[PDB]
This record gives sequence, C-alpha cells and structure tokens, in this order.
Amino acid sequence: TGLTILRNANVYAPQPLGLKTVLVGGGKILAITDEALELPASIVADDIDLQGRILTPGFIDAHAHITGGGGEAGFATQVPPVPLSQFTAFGVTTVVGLLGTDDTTRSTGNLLSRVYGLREEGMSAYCWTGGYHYPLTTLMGSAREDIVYMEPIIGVGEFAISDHRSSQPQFEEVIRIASDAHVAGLMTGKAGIVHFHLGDGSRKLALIKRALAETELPARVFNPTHVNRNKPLFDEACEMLSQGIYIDITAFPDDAVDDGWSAAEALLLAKERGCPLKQITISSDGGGCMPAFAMDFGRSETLLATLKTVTAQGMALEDVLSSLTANVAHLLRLPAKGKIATGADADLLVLDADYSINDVMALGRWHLRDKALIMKGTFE
Amino acid sequence: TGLTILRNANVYAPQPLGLKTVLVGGGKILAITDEALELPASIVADDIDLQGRILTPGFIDAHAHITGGGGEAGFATQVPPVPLSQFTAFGVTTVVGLLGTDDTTRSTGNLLSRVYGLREEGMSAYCWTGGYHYPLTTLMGSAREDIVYMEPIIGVGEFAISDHRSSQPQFEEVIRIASDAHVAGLMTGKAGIVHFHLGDGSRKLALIKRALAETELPARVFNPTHVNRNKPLFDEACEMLSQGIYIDITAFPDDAVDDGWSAAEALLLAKERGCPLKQITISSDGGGCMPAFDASGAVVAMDFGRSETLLATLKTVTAQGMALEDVLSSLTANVAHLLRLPAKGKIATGADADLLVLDADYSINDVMALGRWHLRDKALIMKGTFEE
Amino acid sequence: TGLTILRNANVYAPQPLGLKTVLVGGGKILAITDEALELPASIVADDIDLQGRILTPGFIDAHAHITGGGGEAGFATQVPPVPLSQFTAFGVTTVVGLLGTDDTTRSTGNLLSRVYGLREEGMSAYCWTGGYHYPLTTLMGSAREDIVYMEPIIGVGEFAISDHRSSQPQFEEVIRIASDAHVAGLMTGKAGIVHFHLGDGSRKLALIKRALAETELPARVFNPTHVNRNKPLFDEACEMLSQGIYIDITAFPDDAVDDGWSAAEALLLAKERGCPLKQITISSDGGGCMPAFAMDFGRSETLLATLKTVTAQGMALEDVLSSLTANVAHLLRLPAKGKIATGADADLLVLDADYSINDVMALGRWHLRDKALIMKGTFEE
Amino acid sequence: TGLTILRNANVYAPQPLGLKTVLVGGGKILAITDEALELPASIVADDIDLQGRILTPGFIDAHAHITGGGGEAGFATQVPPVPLSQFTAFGVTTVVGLLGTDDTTRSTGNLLSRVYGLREEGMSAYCWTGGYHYPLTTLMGSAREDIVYMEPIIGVGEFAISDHRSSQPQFEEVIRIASDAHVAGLMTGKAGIVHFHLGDGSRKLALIKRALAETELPARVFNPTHVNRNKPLFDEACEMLSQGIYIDITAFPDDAVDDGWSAAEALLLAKERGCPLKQITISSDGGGCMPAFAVVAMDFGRSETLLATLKTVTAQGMALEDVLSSLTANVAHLLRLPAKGKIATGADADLLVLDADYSINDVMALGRWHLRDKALIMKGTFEE
Ligand SMILES: [Zn+2]
Ligand SMILES: [Zn+2]
Ligand SMILES: [Zn+2]
Ligand SMILES: [Zn+2]
Ligand SMILES: [Zn+2]
Ligand SMILES: [Zn+2]
Ligand SMILES: [Zn+2]
Ligand SMILES: [Zn+2]
Repeated sequence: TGLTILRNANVYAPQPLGLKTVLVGGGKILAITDEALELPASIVADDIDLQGRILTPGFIDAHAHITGGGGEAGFATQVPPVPLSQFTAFGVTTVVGLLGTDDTTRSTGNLLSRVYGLREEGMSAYCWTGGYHYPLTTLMGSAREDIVYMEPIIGVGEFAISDHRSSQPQFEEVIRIASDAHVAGLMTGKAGIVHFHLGDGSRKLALIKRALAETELPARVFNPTHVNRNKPLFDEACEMLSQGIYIDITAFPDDAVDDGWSAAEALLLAKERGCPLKQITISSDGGGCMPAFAMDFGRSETLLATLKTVTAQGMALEDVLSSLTANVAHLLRLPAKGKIATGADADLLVLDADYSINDVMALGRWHLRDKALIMKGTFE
Repeated sequence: TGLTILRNANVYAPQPLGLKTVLVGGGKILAITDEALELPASIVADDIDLQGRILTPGFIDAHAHITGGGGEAGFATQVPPVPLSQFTAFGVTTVVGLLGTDDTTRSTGNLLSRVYGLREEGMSAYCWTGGYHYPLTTLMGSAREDIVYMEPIIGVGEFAISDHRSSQPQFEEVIRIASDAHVAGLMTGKAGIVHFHLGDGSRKLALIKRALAETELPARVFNPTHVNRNKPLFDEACEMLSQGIYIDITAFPDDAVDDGWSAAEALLLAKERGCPLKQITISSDGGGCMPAFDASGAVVAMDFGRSETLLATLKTVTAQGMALEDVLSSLTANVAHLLRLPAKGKIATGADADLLVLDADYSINDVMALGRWHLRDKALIMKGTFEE
Repeated sequence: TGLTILRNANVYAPQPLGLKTVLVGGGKILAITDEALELPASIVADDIDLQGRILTPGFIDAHAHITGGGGEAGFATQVPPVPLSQFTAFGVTTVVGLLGTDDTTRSTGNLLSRVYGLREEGMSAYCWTGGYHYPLTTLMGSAREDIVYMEPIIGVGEFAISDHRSSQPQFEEVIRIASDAHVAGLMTGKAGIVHFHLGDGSRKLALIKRALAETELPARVFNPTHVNRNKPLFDEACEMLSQGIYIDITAFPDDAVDDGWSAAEALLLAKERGCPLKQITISSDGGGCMPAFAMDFGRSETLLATLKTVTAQGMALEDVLSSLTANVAHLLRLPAKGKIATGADADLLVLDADYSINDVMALGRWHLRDKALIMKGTFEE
Repeated sequence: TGLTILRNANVYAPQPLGLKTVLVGGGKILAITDEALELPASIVADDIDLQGRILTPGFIDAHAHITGGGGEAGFATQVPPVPLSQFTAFGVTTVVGLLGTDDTTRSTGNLLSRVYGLREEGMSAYCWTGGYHYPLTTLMGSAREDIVYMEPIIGVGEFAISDHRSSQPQFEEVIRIASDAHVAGLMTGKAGIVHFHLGDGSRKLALIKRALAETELPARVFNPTHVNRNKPLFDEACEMLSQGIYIDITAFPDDAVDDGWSAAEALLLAKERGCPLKQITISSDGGGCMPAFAVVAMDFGRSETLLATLKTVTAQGMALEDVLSSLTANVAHLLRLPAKGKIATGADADLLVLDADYSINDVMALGRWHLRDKALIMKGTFEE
C-alpha cells in the first residue's frame, strides 16, 4: 500500500553513485536523492536505514529452464519446474525461460504458462520461443508470430549450433530464423535476438561469422551462450566482440567446468584481454540437468558465487554486477530492469560487505528480509 | 517521475467518500486520506488543490471497435482505427476492443496489435476474441487458447444472437463457446465471459435462458449487450437480472435510438423497476459505423460512434435525479467487477491511477491514465502518434 | 539378480489365503506354497521371515495427476510432477495418470513422457488420453489412435460431465468417444473405457443412463469417478451398479469432503446397502490441486488412511483391499496386477498389525524396507 | 509356471563359458553356475539335461519385412506377413521390422501393429520408422516423435542411398534425419540410429563419409546394410569401420549374391583383413521379395540364411563365438537392447540349443519353448 524508504543505501546502479535515499512505491523507484526525505508516517509502509550497505538491481538470469530441463538421458531425467525461491533467494528478480534439448515432450505452452505462474507469484519472467531443434517449437505457427503477439516472448532460443544434439542447421536456416527474430523485435520493442546454445563442435561460431560477413543483420541479433565451455570457443567469442555481438558466459558449478573456464575465470580473462565488458553477460542455466560421474539440476546460486569469486580477485563490483544486470537489460531491451534509476521497476538486492544477499525486493515487495524468505512459491 | 498529490478531492470511488487527499505515484493510487499530507517539494511533480471538485475513476468502455468497425454496407464504410484522444478526451482510460459484423477482412491480429498500440500510447486496453460469426475468428486455433495465452484477451465477443447478420448459432454451439471462455477465465483470473450482440429478433435472449436452465455455467458468463435496442428485449434483460446475468446498455446517440430506449432512459427505467443496478453496465460502441439521414430518410453522410455518449448519458440521468454514484458505477466499478479487472474502476489504494476531475455540471476537466495527465484544464497533453 | 523368498506371509491375495511361502524372481511371483522351500544359498538374494505379517498386492491408483494438476485458479496453481516416493512410500506400485481441468497448457506428450519416467524409476504406470474437455487432447489425431498404438494408454479420461468446467458435452459426442475407447480396448486387450469426472451438476449420471438405455455399449465402458462428492450423486451411482457400471470413489482428505462422503464413509455405506463391492474402486486424485479456506496437492497417503478407517469400523481387510487392487486390475484389464498369484508381477506390501506399511516391493525390487526408502525419484533428496 | 533348469549347457554367451547350469524364471536368466542346483520339485516346471549341447542367445534379426515386403514389380508381388514360426524355427527370438521400397501402400501403423502381433504370440519385436523414401513415412508427424513416444520404434530405416529406387536424398536431408534419430535415442535409451539401404550406385557411402567428416554426430548413428552386395562397396564399408560405424551384412541366399559376397564370404574376408568384428552384424532381409530366374517364379527371404551362414563360416575355421556375436551381442550392443544377445543373469531367456553340426534343436523365447527336439510347440495364430 504505502511508500518504502531506503536510507543511506550505498547505491550500485550498477555504477557506484554513493549514499542515497531511495523511495519505492507502486512497484517502481520514485526517487534517488541526497536529501534525508521527511514523509508523513501515515503513507510509509517501511522506513529502513541500510546504514551504508550496498543496494543493487536484482539479477536478470536470461538462461533458465523454468519448466525444468533434462530428458537427455532417459525420461526419468526430466527436471521439475524451478520453485520461485530458487530464483529470488539467489537475487534473481527477472528470469528468461527456455526449452533445451527436450523441445519434443515440452512445448512453448508449458514454458509460457510457467512464465505467467512466476509473474503471479511476484517475480518478473520472459521466455525464448523456438527451442533447440529445427523446425522450431513455437506456440503459434512461427517464431515471428510468437514474438509479435505474446508479450513475454522476446526472441528465439536456445537454438543449438556446433553440437551433436543440434539439428545440423544450415546457414540459410539460421539467417532466416535471425531475420524473423529481428523483425519481430523491431515491431514490438523487444530483444529481437537468437540465443544460440554452443556445443564443443570444432566449427565453433562459423555460422555466426558467415552471417556477420554476408548479411545486413545487426551483430547484436547473434547471441552465443556457453562460450566458456572450451578455450578455443571462448577465444573466438572474445575476438567477435569487436564485431558487436554480445556473449553469454555460463556460471557452471566447479564440477561441470571440464576443459573450459568457470564464469569467474572467463570474465577475469575478458577484462585482462581488454574486451568490451558491456557486451558480456552471465547466466546460470538454472533447472538444467547436472549429472555426477547421481543426478541434480543447475541453480541461480552460481551467479552470486561468481560475483564473490571475481571481486575477491580484485575486479570492481560494478564490472561483474553489470554482467548480471544492466548489460542483460540493454541487450534484451528491458528498460525497466537492470538499473537503479527513477521510473525503473523496484527490483533491488541489499548486500552485506562480503556481497552475501541480506534482502531481495521484487516489484516493490520483500521476498527475502534479513536472509529469511518472506514470500515463496505456491507449493514450497 | 515524482509524486502527484490531489488535495481536497470530492471522491466518488465511485461511492461518495467525501473530501480526501489522493496521492499518486508509479502509476498507482498510493494513499487516500483525510490528512493534509506534507511532502518534500523535491519528490512532488504536481501539487494540485481540487478545492472540492469531484474525482472519479476513469471510464471502462467494454464495447469499442478500436480497429474501426463498419464494412456492413460496402468496403468504403470501413471505419479508421479510433485515435487515442477519441477515448481519453471523453474520460475513457480503459477500452475493451472487439470485431463486429466484419470479422472476415479484420482479424484478431489486427485487434490485438491495436490493443498494444493503445497501451504504448499510455491508456489501458483489452480485447474480446472470436467476433460475431461462427466459426469464431481467433488468433490461435481456438478461443480457449487465445484467452489462456494472450494476456489482453479476456473473453469471447461480440457474438451475435437474434440478428439477421448472425451465423444462426445453435444452443449446443453457444454453450460450447461459453464453456471455453469460462474455463480460460478460471485458468487466468480474467473475465472468462461471452459478450453477446443482440439484434431485433423476436427470440430475444431465448438461447441464454436455455443455457441458464440446462447448464451449470454461472449466469455472469452470459453478458448480452444492446439490450436497450427494443423494449421487449429490454424487459426480458431486466427480468433475467434476478438470475445473476450482467446486462450492457449501449449509449446510442439520440438519432439511432429508433424503437428502443436511450442508455439514459434504460438506466432510469431499471432503477424505477428496482433492478440490481450493480449488474448493469453502459458502453459506447465507439468506432461503430454511424449513418446520417436527411428529412426524406435518404443516407446523406457517414460518421462513427464516439465514447462522448458515456458522459452525455451520465449528465442526462443525473439531471433526472439519479445519484452520480449509480450511473458512475455502470461506467466504472460494475464493469471492473464483471471483467475481473481489480486494478480498474475504483479510487482505492493499490488501484491504477486512472482518474477524472469533473466540473460541477460533470464536464470533464482533467483525465489521468496510469498516473499521467492526458487532459489538463480541457487541453490535450498526450495524443495518438498520428493525431494533429 | 537372485530369488527373494518371503516365509510365513499372511497372504491377502487380496482374498485371505492364510500363511504361505512366496517366491519372487525375474520381477514375478514364481510360487505361493505351504512348503518351507529349501533353496541353494547361491541363487537367493533375500531370505525373509515375515513372521505372520500381512502380505498384500501393491495398490493401483487409477486417478493421479502424475504431471501435477491444478492451473484452475491461476497459472501459479500448476502442481509440480509427483515424485516416485509420493506413490511407492504409500503402497502405490501402479499409477494411471491423467490430465484434468488444464488440458490446454498440459499435453498428452507431457503425460506419456512422465509415465515412461516413472517406469524408468521402477514403478508401473499407465495413462488416460483425451482429458477433460471436447475436443479431446490426444498425442495422435484421435483417442482411438492413441489407445491402439501407445501401449501405456488404456482409455479416455478424465472426461468431465455435470460440471461448470465441462465442455457441456452432448449425448452424441459422449457415445462416439465411448465407442472409440471400447473398439481400441477390444483391438489391444486394454481397458477400453471412459473415466468420467463428475461435478456437482444436478443432471448427475443422466448422460450415462441414456448411453446404457439407447446403445449396445457394455456398461463397464462408463466409469464415473468422484461419485462420493455429493450425496444425491452417490445414491444414483450405487443404484446404477445393478446395470453393471464400475464406480470410482475418491479418497478426499477430511477437509475437502464438503457436502459428500469420505471414501471410507462411502464404501461402508455401499456395503450396508448390499451394493456389489467388486464394482467399486478407490483412487486418491494424487497431484490434484487442494485449496485451503493456502495451496497443497492430493497424496496417495489417503488410500491406506481409508483402509485403516473402514477396517476400524468392522469392514473385512479383503473388501477394502480389493477396491485398491483386484477390482481396479479387473476393470482396467491388467492381468499381471492387483493379485498375489503365480505369474503376476511382484508388486507387494508388507503391513504391520495396525495396517501401517512396513515394506513395498515393485517388480521384485524393494522400494521401502522397514519404513526406510531404498529407492527414490531421480531428483528426490 | 515356476522355474526351468538347464543342466550341462555348453554355454556360448556368445563367448565360450564352458559347462554351466542355467536357471530360468519369470522370462529371465536367474543364474548361470558351476553348481548342480538342487531345487524343490514343486517349483520346477522343467528339469532338462542338455548333455553338453551348445546353448546360445537367440538371434536378433535387425532387418526383416515383418509385414511382408515386395510390391517392387507389381501389386501381386506384395509378400504376406511373415508367420511367427518363420522366425522362431530359424533361431530368431527378436526381430526388428522395417518398410522397404513400398512405403506408399504400407504404413508405419501396419508395421507397428505387426510388432504388437508378434509380441502377443510370444517373441520380441521392434521396428524402424521412416522407411526408404523422403519425405519419411512415420506414424506421428515426424521420426523424432515416433522414436520418442512409441516404445518399439528404435530408429529410422531402411533409408535408401546410392540406389535408383532412392529419393536421391541430399547431404543436408540425411544429417537432419540422423540428428532426429540420435536425439530421440538419447532421450529414450534406444538405438537412435539410421539404418541405410545401400544400392549398387558408384557413390557408395559418400553421404556417410561427408556426415562423419563435417558433423559432430557419433559414427554409430550411420548404419549401412547390404554392404556385401558389391565388392567395391564392401571394401569401402570395411575401411570405414576404423571411424566407428557398424556395418550390416545381408545373408542373401546363394542365387541372389550376383557380383557381391555371401554373408559367409564377407565375414571371413573381414576377419582375414583384421577388421573389428564387434562392429559387424548379419541380418536376413526375411519377408523381402526374392525373384527366381527370364523372371520365372517368386519367393520371399527367410531367416534360415542366418544359421546357414554360421554353418558355412564355422566349416571354414571361424570360431563359433565370432559369427554368433554378429547375430547376437553385436546387434544388442548397437541397438541398445541390454536384455538381448547375451547369456547373462538378468537378461531375457531367449536361448537356442544347437546340435554338434550347429542345427537348431530347441528355441526358447522369454522363458517359453517355441521349438523342442526340432518340433514346433508354439506357432502363429493362423499357422496350420
Ligand atoms: Zn545449452
Ligand atoms: Zn541449457
Ligand atoms: Zn453489436
Ligand atoms: Zn458493435
Ligand atoms: Zn482429478
Ligand atoms: Zn476430477
Ligand atoms: Zn530390404
Ligand atoms: Zn534394402
């Protein structure tokens, strides 16, 4: 009902702004000021002194199996849907859902209905249409119709290249899909991009290199993920940043890194190479199936773990925080997200000085307060 | 994006609350209080003393051809899409769009894309899927899929019964459509109703009477409109209020009333009969094709329906002694209740900041949609992309 | 891969057979004997003295939302898939999955793929095609194709009648669906029936009465469930048992009973009225959305709770056990299930004297042993 | 029923294990032991002394027209469905059915329904979806859906390349089909491979060579059959074994060999060249149309050529386990049938008892005798 006032917030917007008073109401950031705002008590829901603790935008996890992934090694490996608290307790206030390898038994209707479920439970959610294989799995007859007509659908993903599980897509198929995503993006104001799953194939980003050389499509339309899964792929991804693509680094748990880089190592290496960090995002692959050589699934907890690892190695908080917030909102054309700015959505984290999460606000409501869950999923 | 404070508002919520201070921010009503709120000037965009002038919710016009209607007497009669200001200048802050007789050349994609256009221009908009004829015109393969998956699609309409332009729908077809709308409504929290176009056919509401007698579908699922177009239909509509249906009265211009009641006469008559007015709504049929006649009855000119008839209706019934809150509810809270729009139709904390400021004669002075002024001292501050 | 021998089992098959030795191997019941079998130690995996404890068939829960149900009051009410142990720990060794009210966002491919997941994890699973609404939700173009070509698909359900959430199906639509299920059943040897969701509509079982009066379709094809949800419906369901239909009673938790009967009350009342109990089954509606006036979901735990309630009120164990085992296997044409008989699947419960479950065997493997889970779902912790 | 005990079995599993007692029950192999098991008579259905006769796994014939093939030279050449005994009497306890050249009048529904018919009659049966031509003949809208949702459907076949009767498939079409079979295989635990019909076209295995060089698809996904039909094709198939493909040799009758190798000659030649025999399978093309020569008379392929091949190569000095593996364990390994192709505890009780000359004396399928002392105990519903 009322206003929420956050006093002495050490604001990372994600760029450091210093101490501010932050006023929240109607699910929005209404003011960011040096002034010690004096308000009538009758209209204030919560008056909180953060006493110089860090305030950041909520994380945007743009690669999550919100329905659960798996199904790649038997039907029993179908992962259950990710409960609300497995996003919010880890600082994820916006998720972008996708289908992966199983786009056969799982449908775009499964995915979009779970987006609406997470929205009803008080977080923000979008999704990718099309999935992994060709022809694309869509709700309507085509990806272009899905993106034009369904507000939460922002692009095509995660479409597999250079992977034994791909549909062995041809150049002509890839640039047609990209053209449909791009046109739908222009018509709607949404991301109009193709989120590509990369495997360990030695062709790496060859299809995207050819698209950038031969077509007029803007480079931002080609968005490869898991680029840290092997070192030659990561090198090729870093080189292609100069052509204007955005690259997505996956926060693998330490077990699953194999012959590649952790998200932490990859981001530190991109910084050391002088890569444009504003073109680099990190995602968790939450709900993705995680085999042990027992069976588990990916968690959004690796995003904060990554942030702690790189900051402990001397990276500035704002550099890694941007890869989880403003950079994702910029690529995905989410102007209300990824920023502490007046008029933006009140999706906010309060961090301790070691960057542990103390509080999580989504759309102006506390989900986590003093490390305790206040709001949880319907069935948690 | 500061706060807006409206001081000394005579609040019709739509029920009269007396004088209040109303605080708006983030597109929402943040407070309604007796307190003379003192706020820091640095966070206040607008501090307005209404000095006891009436504040109401914005009107919800649940029957409008947002794409334009017509096409019923030649292709030249296709009405252009209704510009933003032809809603907002008349106090309409939420519209529900539909296709009418022409659901052949016009598509659900035309309709839904215009909903998104009106939302981008700063008003609120929803639509009906299915249209007028059988089989239904939908975006996906079925009405149930449209209502489940497309947030702005709230139900089926305007589906024609008792009209020479209908598809002569059978009872079994009607209750199947109603079942699909109802189930989709339960799944989504949306209206989940069938908005029925009534014509002058003497069968009147017989298909709805049969549905209420023979099925378990709740009465609110069957929502007839234009019930004032002839007197026997209006009498049957009033009688069926006791079974729990909502009825929609159309604010025809005075020319187009023919052998029926104006919206004003129909609402006054429902009140005189002791009908439950909370089950009665008024809509404009804006963007509907409006033929103009000479003294000889020859078709001379063509115009389209306007949302201006809603306020004209409110002025007419209040001049005849109806309480402002009774007619205002028929444009606001009753529509929001039937259509399950909990953010709309009410001056209540947490609701959308869709507000009208009225003069003493109930002329609109100011119109706010989602916390932004569209009309201020009778001047347009915000207009459609292509308005001049 | 040895033999398992269960000595001194007090066998309810589900009919009481007395004390027996039961031999299990290759997932099957190989012998039921008075003999104290002496076997070479080298081929015996497990030699267990049950010391006179009750041995029953595993329960067949023929009405479960294995994918999760809900979605009837907002997308947030989509129930997660039921984990393996939420069947096996409650004595359910065979489940028949279905879609309910949400047969729009959920597909037959969702349902059938979860059947295969539960089979991979070591229980037995089947499903109903078609769902709740008309037209039917199927994997192939028609229910008849689904039942003919997909081994686990046994019939059509749960198809809604006398309910505000139904598709307001017409008699002609219902008997066409029934004819397709019946023909597919004859071609395949499978159930070939229509499992009908009943609501609180006052028309009750009128469409089924009309089908029995006007068509040649056998009565067993028309299988109404939730018949205990209101008392006039339950009375009509009991009267129609004399025409040869089977009725399914839902084991609602005590909160959700409203103006109807608990499964326990309904089964005791059917027995008191002299109804043919072999035509009565009980199911849990596991994974179904359960509102509090908070949100929870249905559990297979109500089946054993029902068995304890009716036995405490004087019903013979074999009467209620048949409603969970042999009666379901008979109606659904599952000849390997619902019975302790040689050649049948080794799906077995060991009960304490108060009928608490001590051990659960599915296809010859222990899932529960001395009330500890030995086998669990892929993602259970 | 209770337990069956087979005493003094000379076990080829298919590798030689020596003399064993084999215990069967519930359709499974429950024990393989040196112990002379003593069991209570009340639980024993059958106590059989094999007297040192050879015991092998049942043959897996992974290329059979279970519906009948033919239709390539007029409608009258449609072969009738193969009766149960025309598998079991020849030692075939598992068959994998397919459509061939006529995937126009014959459907995947014909094929899958005959799989279920053979299962009802007590043998094991699977099938290939898609058939010979492009676009594919499937039950559902796609091969990937067929393999994901229909338990008996294990892959795509028999898809024609280098043949005048092919659909002239392009590289891009072939690798798309292979990707769909592979992904469906991973999702289900099933074979997930493309079984390719090879003709006499001089392009031979060019499309598969290109797939192995240009894609990440595992080599095992590309499974060419009839590789013995001409000598240059057979040489190319043998060379590609080093890239990890499995190759299927067809047991043509002696008449039909033309300018190629018999299965026997092909397997002996692969052994002489030091090829990895575990990557080589033999299939009969049972139910395939067999014209007799001017075209004078018409017959159909029989599973009898599998055992004839085994007798031919063993008479030329090949070890029984080498050729037996090509009919049993190698097929079960490629097709991901862990219950088949092996005498191992927990496996299906699909067993052959052979005489000293390797003639079949007894055939057990899923623990039941189909053939006992060379007499049929079980036959098809309509066999007389
Ligand atoms: Zn991926
Ligand atoms: Zn992934
Ligand atoms: Zn109308
Ligand atoms: Zn109209
Ligand atoms: Zn149910
Ligand atoms: Zn139900
Ligand atoms: Zn062939
Ligand atoms: Zn061939």
